[PDB]
Amino acid sequence: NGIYASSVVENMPAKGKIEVGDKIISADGKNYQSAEKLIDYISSKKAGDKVTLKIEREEKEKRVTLTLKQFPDEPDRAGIGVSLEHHHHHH
Repeated sequence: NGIYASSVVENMPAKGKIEVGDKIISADGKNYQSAEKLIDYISSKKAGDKVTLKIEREEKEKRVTLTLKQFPDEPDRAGIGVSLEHHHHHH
């Protein structure tokens, strides 16, 4: 998820910033050994703040400045931060 995207909720500008299988080289020039570090580094710092995120596309790199955002339907919280309880077995 952190070092390997696959699916992310929209409802955001998504302009110049996309995540659907793409790979993130680094954020803010800061490298990461494991997804844990990437999540820890952010520690929830979206909405108003700005960061530089490089993406890889078929051996191509792009640089765009965008302003982070927060769930427009939940400003009280930001980022999933993994909270999906294992309670929902299936039903």
